[PDB]
Amino acid sequence: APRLPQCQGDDQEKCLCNKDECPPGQCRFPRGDADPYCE
Repeated sequence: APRLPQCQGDDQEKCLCNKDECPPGQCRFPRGDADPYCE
């Protein structure tokens, strides 16, 4: 499992989407009480 930073919102490099190892761009952030999903 690679050592990845935490995602922000449509990223430059590979990062954790909530707790999911996800490629740059595809980490999506839904509103309210919904957790960040890897697309």
